[PDB]
Amino acid sequence: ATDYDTFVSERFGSIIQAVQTFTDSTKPGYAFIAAKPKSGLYLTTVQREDIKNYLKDYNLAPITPSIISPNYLFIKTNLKVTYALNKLQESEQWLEGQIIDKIDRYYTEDVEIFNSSFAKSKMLTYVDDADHSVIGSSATIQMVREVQNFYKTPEAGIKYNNQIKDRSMESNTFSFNSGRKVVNPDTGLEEDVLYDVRIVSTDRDSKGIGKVIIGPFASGDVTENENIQPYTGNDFNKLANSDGRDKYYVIGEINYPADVIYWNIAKINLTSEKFEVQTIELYSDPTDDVIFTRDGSLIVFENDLRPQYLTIDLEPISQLEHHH
Amino acid sequence: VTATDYDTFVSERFGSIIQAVQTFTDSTKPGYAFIAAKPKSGLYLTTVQREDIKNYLKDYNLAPITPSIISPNYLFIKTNLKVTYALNKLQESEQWLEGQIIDKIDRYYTEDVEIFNSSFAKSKMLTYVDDADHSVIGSSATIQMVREVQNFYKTPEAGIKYNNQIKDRSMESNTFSFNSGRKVVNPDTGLEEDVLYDVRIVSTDRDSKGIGKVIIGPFASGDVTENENIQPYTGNDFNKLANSDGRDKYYVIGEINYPADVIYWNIAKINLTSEKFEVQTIELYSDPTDDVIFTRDGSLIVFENDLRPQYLTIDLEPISQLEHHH
Amino acid sequence: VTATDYDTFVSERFGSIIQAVQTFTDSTKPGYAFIAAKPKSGLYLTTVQR
Repeated sequence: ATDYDTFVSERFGSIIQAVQTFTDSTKPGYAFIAAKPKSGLYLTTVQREDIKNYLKDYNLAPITPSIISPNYLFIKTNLKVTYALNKLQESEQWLEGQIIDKIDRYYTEDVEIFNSSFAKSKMLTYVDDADHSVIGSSATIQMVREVQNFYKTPEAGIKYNNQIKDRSMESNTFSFNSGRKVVNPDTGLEEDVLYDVRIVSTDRDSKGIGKVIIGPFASGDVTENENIQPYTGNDFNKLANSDGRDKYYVIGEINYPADVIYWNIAKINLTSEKFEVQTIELYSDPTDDVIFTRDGSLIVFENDLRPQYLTIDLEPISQLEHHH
Repeated sequence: VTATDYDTFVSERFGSIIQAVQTFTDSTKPGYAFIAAKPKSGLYLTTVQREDIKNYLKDYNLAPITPSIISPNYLFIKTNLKVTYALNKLQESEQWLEGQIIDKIDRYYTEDVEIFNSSFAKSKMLTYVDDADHSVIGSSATIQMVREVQNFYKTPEAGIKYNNQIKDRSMESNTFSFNSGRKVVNPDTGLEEDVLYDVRIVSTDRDSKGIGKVIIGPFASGDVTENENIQPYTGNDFNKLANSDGRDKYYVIGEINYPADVIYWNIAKINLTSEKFEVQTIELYSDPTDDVIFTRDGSLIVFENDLRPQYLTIDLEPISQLEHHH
Repeated sequence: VTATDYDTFVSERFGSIIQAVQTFTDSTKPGYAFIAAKPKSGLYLTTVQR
């Protein structure tokens, strides 16, 4: 870690706020250094080529350390703060600002650091701490791993470094392109029907394993031969429809206890071409309210840039027959 | 007159073995001036029944209204704490550690919460819990409000309230034994008196006006006599308990007004005599919608772990160290 | 307020032809503050009625 990270952390301390090295058991030979810009999220490919070009500075001929951006774990927070009407001078809009700062001040200080961790109980005491009028808060978290490629998990897998619950793992939705014509003079003569779809996990087996299955289809546009046939279990979360779509299929699988997640859309004869996205986001409920980082993973609150991962509900109180 | 004037009156003539006073008057009970009194040490003033609450009676000035020196209507917090710490950061035992967090959970209560018209917040106390070591990483909790009920048979004339809002089905008591008149045998033993099963009081989802039933069960088909009035509660709509004895027929005996925050029941509404029940006092648990619990009139949120240990479970969890290498 | 405060009030502004004062309030007769007054000499204060 610090053996080489620190140096770098000297010649570049004006940008990078977090640097640590690690190996991949598997990508033998390769040493990577994750670095987080103090100034946001991803170092720029120019900022990256400069930093790599101090590798020559310190003479090493062997292929030498790949710099790269950190594997972020995000907390989708659903915050609720109840406050006293009397004791609150400015706008609700102000108050939010006042606390959404506190959250960040906790993250920067105690969390946004390698192998340091997020404790929901701590940041809530930060929230409480934001005004002299913030009587008490509560909070509900999710974990977000932002997936680089939707089509197949890495060679190795995707892991949260944390225990999730059953059926918990679920990506967002991405358009699948069937291939049929719609024949609609509204928008010409042909739209190419494309219905949303997601990738969810099902319940632990006898032995700790689930199945990573993929959202609703219309019989025809997925070819089934004995082997590859519709999944049947109802041990997962189906999604809102308006269409006659209820045929989910099975790729990869979740090892709940070892938290590893592998899937590969290929397991059903569907080329990347068929989906109009390239990136997705995987969510899942933690088991605990204390969540952890490990090799090159970093937990981070970047809220003016990932605002979708915080929501604040306030509850103004006076006196009082009622706060819900 | 004036409750405030009275509160003082006692924060003087007794201001010795008394910590706090709430002089409130109940709108259901005219001409009666009620005086809540915290013992400053324990829970009940003359649990010996007056020894004390009679001495204060013996303080008279003016008015046609009469004092009724009572002990405070206590709100309890059944906390299921789940603190987690770092194996290495810890030098003394889990045993010494518990005795360290509850030292804080107490510090919070007795400074901010254990007061009249004062309140409790889970988030705020879990800050105090977290603040007991160099680690101690974080903490979880799962709380319920508890109201201790003397005479399980029936609530007061005017119902019992929490001074807080609870959730649908949230309200449920601990279990108690109901002596069915009947008799059975096993294991070579004999009649074994009268068959007993564990029975209890639960609330149902609120109807379209904010109002569910307060029901009691299960039973046998059974040990309760059904009338035009007395009939098994009609439908699923709440929390049933383990029929390790197979039973299930519950009966309506009151209702919760969720908005008004009032709960009334009377076991006499079916026809069971208190004789058919082992108990006298029971516990009434509900879980709030409140991220803040409010005390109020004669109500008081207190934390007495020593004398009320049952209302706190701490499950610790040790954690492996991270990086020790550099 | 306070009957005691009132008793004085009169053991001053009148403390001349008055011997004693009892300011009590009757629980049957609200909003009325009653002032007993011994004439210090006879029986009735203004038996002449006021």
